[PDB]
Amino acid sequence: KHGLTKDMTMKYRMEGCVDGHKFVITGHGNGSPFEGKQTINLCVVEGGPLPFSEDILSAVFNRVFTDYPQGMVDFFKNSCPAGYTWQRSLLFEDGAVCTASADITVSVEENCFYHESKFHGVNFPADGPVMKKMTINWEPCCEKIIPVPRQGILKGDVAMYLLLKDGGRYRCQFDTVYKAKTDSKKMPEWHFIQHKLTREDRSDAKNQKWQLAEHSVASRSALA
Amino acid sequence: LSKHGLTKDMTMKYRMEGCVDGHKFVITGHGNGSPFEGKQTINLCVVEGGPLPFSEDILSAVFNRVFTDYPQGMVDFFKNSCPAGYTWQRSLLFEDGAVCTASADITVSVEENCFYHESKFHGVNFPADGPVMKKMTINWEPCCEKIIPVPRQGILKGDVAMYLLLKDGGRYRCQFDTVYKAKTDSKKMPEWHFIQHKLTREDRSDAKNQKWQLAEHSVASRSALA
Amino acid sequence: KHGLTKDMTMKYRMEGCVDGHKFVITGHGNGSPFEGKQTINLCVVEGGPLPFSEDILSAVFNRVFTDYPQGMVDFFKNSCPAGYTWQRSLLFEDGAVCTASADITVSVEENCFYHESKFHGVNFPADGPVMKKMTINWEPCCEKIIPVPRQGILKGDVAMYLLLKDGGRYRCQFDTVYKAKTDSKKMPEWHFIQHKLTREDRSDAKNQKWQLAEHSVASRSALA
Amino acid sequence: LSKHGLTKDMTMKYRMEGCVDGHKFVITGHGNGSPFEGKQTINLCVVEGGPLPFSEDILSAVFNRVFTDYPQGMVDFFKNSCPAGYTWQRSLLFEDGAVCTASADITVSVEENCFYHESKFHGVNFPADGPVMKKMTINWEPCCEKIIPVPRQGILKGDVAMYLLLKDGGRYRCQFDTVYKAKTDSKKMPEWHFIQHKLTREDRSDAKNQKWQLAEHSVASRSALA
Repeated sequence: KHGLTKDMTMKYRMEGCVDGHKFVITGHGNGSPFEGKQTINLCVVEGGPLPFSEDILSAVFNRVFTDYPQGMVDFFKNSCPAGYTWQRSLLFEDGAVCTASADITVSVEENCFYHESKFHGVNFPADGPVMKKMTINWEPCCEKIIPVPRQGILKGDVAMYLLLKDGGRYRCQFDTVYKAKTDSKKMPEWHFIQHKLTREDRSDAKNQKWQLAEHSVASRSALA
Repeated sequence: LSKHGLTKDMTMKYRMEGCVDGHKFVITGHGNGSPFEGKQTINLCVVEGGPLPFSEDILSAVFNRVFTDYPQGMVDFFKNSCPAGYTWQRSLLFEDGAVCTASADITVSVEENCFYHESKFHGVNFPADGPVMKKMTINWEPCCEKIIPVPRQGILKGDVAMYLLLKDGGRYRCQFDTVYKAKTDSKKMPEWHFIQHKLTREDRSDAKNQKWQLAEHSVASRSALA
Repeated sequence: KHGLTKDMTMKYRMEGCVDGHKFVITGHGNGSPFEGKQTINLCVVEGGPLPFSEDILSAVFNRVFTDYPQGMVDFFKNSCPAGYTWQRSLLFEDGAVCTASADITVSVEENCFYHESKFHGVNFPADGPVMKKMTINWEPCCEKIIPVPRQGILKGDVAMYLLLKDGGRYRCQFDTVYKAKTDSKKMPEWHFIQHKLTREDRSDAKNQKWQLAEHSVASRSALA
Repeated sequence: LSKHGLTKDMTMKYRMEGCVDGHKFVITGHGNGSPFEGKQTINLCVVEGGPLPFSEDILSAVFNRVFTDYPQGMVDFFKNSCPAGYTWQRSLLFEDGAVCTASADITVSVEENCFYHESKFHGVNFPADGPVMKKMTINWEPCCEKIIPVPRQGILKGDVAMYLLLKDGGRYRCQFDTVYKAKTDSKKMPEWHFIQHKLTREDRSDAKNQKWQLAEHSVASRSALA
């Protein structure tokens, strides 16, 4: 129901700019919304190769792909098929700052998600891990999701870590606001979503490209 | 297995010396709990400087990760450090610019089956019109703290964005960053993990003293994703 | 010299997005680079009226307009006529985050500045002063300017305040990186720039528009 | 005009109690300066807990805005509070996540022509490999602090992004946020303004004690733009 089926496809377009370097990424995906599982295949269409680590972009590419237990309000599935939008700041530990946003829609006819995104990054230091391309993946995490009932929005809060080639970690604070396109009659209570997001490089002579895989699962506090 | 010097049911004694915006105070107390269950109850009294002009909830998380239920198969850094115990240091950055520093030293007296917990707390710049100075805070919301090993140094770091829930139904955010150190060298270090916590306060003050009870339940876990 | 004259003109284009609301601003200006004085006339061409305070945008519209004392290296005038670029994060006290960047060029032939800018803002609270349009002006300030000699860039650091209708103030941290297009042989030592920037609303039935005026003056520490 | 209880040339005495990552210490000292010139020299000795395992520069700005040259025509909040004096509270957020809180109480003994300065300092989470624990800091760079009145409450707030300059020619940032309170009610409040500061340290330690001299020159100003 909700324009959703067990197995679905996705189409992506991101327009971005990081320290003045413009780029465009397009892509396609498949996954299973009720399992909170997705696979995403991206290609740098303009501005490639990227002079910064592509890992900074990965979490911009849809909380409809979350496994919500029975009994928990699913704000994101409830927003479908019209969809939902989000806005996020990324505050990195070395003073780099990004802003990101996206618009998610379901084409029922087509059993497809259309995802349009924007990304703006400033002040990545020249010899930092993003510009030296020393990143490998984000570490799995636990995001806290908070309702703001008076406004019909959710906020998310997670302290993320990007794992580095030498074994270190590079921290980034994510702060997100999530809004349905049509204000739903039901709001969840606060909860967690755990996430694991991985990148596999698929780049060839012609184009820079890669595959992301995500698994996300919502839960309540484990303490009675 | 006995080597930690711990038992199923134990007691604790507390002393805290603090200062929040120039107001000096001393808190003492006693507790009981079950360290392998990650459960404790703590009874505190303001023995100098009472009544406090700021919300006592800013203090609550100062009062012992030996009281965490660690699943088998995870390395328990804290109980591994017993009975000598461990120390920690924490920054608290509140959303309205207030800042606190806190530190503590935990030791086990095996003969008394009792923890000795000594702490220090300094806070600055709580706005006169905010929830701490207006005593509008009711409880910390239950949370999920990330714990990260620093194998180079044999310490752990913890990171958690905490929220105090307010009388009016609002929420007030505070970022905790903590460094956890054993008093002697862990042969073993954990992988990164989570600790979920739930910490509650019930006021027990009367005409003689400002007093309150805390209760904590804390449980460690790994990522739920394969 | 440097493609500069005492009296010059400017042309502006900004493409922006703040909490998903797209907009385009164009404009024209006149001022005097050596006096650090400029007047800027802006019009919201797409996306108007703006649903957020326009004051958040004002400091995106050129450090060529700084009065540098004799004896102090002028990184910005030295970059002319090719120009300079900059990237900035704006961290507001209520969790709102913006990223901004711009590209400045001098048309010598035309005695004109071409200024192209981008602005992305997320997470302005609905009942905050930006969305309630409770702002009047930025308070004059003192920015610290620091050289990074190994890289040929400058960083700037200023804690800004937006004055509110009720008499309050709303703080925003500015962190900027400034880069010449052609790496200059000379770098300044650290210094201050003081700035005063004002807005006058010029809006009519057809379009939202306003005028900015800036005066900026560089100095060294006043302590021997 | 005499009402402040100050004179052209005055002395000071200091005591600081502190703790940085569990290392306790006490510093005492003496000073001389000229409060209307905004100039002072301060001589400090580590009397308990020495030698310090962290850079003493993290402490320097703990040691009195009565020592500011205010131009005529500006309201001098600090000298207006004399001779009773004033108090302050400050957060120090360093760029590598270390956090300090500091507070002090300044009083004038008019009979001794001497300031009594009592302070407290708590710091946490300096990385073992950073410049503070490696003693790589040489001096704070001269700065420009914004001072803002809060007329509702009769306090001032100050805001300054400070940088410690390192042996290697690098720089290490620290955000200072301070609240300044007079001990009794200012009939008068300043408009917002700037204070430019220059604070220097020269080590004077020997085989017996860790000791150093600070010197400060601080001058208030208004915006330079019409």
